[PDB]
Amino acid sequence: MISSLWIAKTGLDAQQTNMDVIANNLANVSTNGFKRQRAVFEDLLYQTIRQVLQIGTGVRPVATERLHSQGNLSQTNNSKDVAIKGQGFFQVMLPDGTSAYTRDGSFQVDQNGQLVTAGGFQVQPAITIPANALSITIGRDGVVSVTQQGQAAPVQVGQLNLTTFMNDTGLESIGENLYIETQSSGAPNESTPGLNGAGLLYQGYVETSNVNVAEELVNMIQVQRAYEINSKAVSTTDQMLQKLTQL
Amino acid sequence: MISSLWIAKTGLDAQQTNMDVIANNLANVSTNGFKRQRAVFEDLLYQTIRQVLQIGTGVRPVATERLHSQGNLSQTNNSKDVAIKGQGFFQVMLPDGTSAYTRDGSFQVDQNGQLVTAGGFQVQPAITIPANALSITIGRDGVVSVTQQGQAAPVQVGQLNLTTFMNDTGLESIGENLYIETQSSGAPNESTPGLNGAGLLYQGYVETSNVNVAEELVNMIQVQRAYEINSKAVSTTDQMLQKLTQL
Amino acid sequence: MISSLWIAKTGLDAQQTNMDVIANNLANVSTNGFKRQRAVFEDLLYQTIRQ
Amino acid sequence: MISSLWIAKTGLDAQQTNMDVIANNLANVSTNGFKRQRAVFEDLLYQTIRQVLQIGTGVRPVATERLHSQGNLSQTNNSKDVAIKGQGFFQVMLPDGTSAYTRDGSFQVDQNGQLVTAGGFQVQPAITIPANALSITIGRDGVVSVTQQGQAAPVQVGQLNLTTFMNDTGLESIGENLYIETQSSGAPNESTPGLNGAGLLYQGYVETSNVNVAEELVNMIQVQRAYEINSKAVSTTDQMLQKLTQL
Repeated sequence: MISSLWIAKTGLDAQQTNMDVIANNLANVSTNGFKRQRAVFEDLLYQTIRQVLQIGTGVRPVATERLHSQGNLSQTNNSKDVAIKGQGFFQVMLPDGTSAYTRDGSFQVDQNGQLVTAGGFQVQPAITIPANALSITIGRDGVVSVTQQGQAAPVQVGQLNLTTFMNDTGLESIGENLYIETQSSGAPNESTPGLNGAGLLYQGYVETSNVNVAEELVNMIQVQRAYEINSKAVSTTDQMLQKLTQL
Repeated sequence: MISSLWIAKTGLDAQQTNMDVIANNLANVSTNGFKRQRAVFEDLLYQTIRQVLQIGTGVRPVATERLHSQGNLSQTNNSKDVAIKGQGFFQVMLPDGTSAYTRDGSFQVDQNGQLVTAGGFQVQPAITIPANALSITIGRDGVVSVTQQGQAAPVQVGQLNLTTFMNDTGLESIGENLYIETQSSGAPNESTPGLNGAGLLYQGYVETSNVNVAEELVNMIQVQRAYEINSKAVSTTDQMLQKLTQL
Repeated sequence: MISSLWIAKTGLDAQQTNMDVIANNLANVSTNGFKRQRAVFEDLLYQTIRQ
Repeated sequence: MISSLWIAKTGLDAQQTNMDVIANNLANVSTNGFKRQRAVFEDLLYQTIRQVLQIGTGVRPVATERLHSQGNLSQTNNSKDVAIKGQGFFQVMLPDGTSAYTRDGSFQVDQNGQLVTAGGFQVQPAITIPANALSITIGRDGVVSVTQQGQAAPVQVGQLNLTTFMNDTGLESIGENLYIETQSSGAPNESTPGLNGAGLLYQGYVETSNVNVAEELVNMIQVQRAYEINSKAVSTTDQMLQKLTQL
């Protein structure tokens, strides 16, 4: 009755949410530095009547759980492309003054010669970009050691450190592969790149998504199948309902 | 339901836009002084319900992002062909009075003896072209030091400077490999060629497109494959839809 | 999946860059006092999960 | 049901990981001093119910297992190229102060006249490189017996020993054909080259990868075929699934 009603309901929304999770987890290929999520089906409190006579409740997905793994990467060969071998996150300023974190390989200049990224999102710490800076020879740990015209020297026009945290599951994607520090994110530490969990700067390259598709295509197929099996359970429930409202 | 609907929609248009981007990025070989674009897939705001129970949205391509790299170049050996070693952009007048910028190696004369390009688009600054000017010995920095008939001297009949900017991503192709100054383009500076980021004049030659094809052919293949995988996701979604409208 | 995608990508661009390097290294005969270049294929960081 | 689901899953990821392993094992030709890896498919615990009524689980790849064999080598004839006949590993300093190990044949000088390699990675022990050192006559066991201008003698400007270990499978490639001592790597011993497993210095030459391709091309073909056969197993499983959700 109401038992099969709510049980079919929670199986329906569990399989629906699983379908939406893997559906959003297949379309996010070529998202830069991306870590993919997945739901975990878990029960609820059971209800024992007598020592063992229980009831049993719950098939619930708890939450979508991230997978912080370095995905595929591409050899792009541009000075405005920097990947990070291993871990360590970037630190860039949002234009409202707040910070941001990412794994990005696409940075630009504004009209006023500052270093920004993603079409005008300034870095942390900020770097002014000249026009006579011919070559851009970036050090592995933030040393923006460019060479200007008439200046035959790798002039360090900027120094950058990498921010590390304690639980990157608490970090949340806040729009176009950006992250900010949350409660469960951990404590920030812009340590020197190459130490304390931070990687180094690979100039010329980008990071991308850790999206394994064919495994999650099998997951799509089996979640569709379990959605249809929940539909079969609803069909049997409503067949009993119509045969008993005939009764 | 609507979740899988919009998710399949944005994966569909992301892969479609990627296919169109690489499709337009393969046909533009032999375009002179050309810098090729590419889209970047990026998420949107996620939606946390509880400290970590999120929702997650976005696979969006942000924009097509240019790659300002010197492509292939050809040895053409004509005085109306001038390439630029390195950087520095040309400055030519549009016939409505406005300026234009390019990396061109094909310039002409009008009926009235002025220096134009691309079939009647005047240079900046303008140069009058005589008829007794036998040889055209162009200096490396705009010195149009031609030698006229009866005048055994490299008569400088024109001086040209090269315009530099601050963010060439803001420059937009405004028709037949032309560019004009935009907001994000940077500040113009027609400095002497050979300094402040400007190159020199290579008389006899042209610049061309930075189009790497086989890498982007692999990109075409994988975007076709991901388009088909999004089609498989739509197929599973609609199979659940038809089996549940059977229910 | 993405693994074979990027692996085929970096093998493709490595062999392409090698082809361009030897291609530019064969046309530069009779260049005066010239010293020729060559690329060196090298790995990246490996990723150990367990000893 | 779930049995065929997880069995198809582990066969799918086993064949996928095998495909990625041989795919990364075919692109690493001309990597210097390289030893190639390979996965090993192995079962899990079986589950006997009665003395023999078992269940049986596992097709798992355990890990990628290196093959420490000397590959192909090339006659390069440069004093900055040194191969090692047989075994024995180099010892070079990483710029953070830590050591490194390799089989390299490409070493350089810095701006400040020290001996480095790979574009500025100093050797262990460090050697200062003069400018009047005309010829570089390297001894077979680290004797950098160069001859300086005005000094008609093989002046030993450096001595080098070779580091040996106990299990080179524990050594891990830490970026651009470098290695460092790990737990399973063994104990280091920079013995004299030519003894205790160490080879000698072949000035003029390099070592390279032990990549046999056509055998591993047959491996690529058969892993593709077994991937398709796992796909056939998934197809039969889902055909039973759809014919039984018809039931």
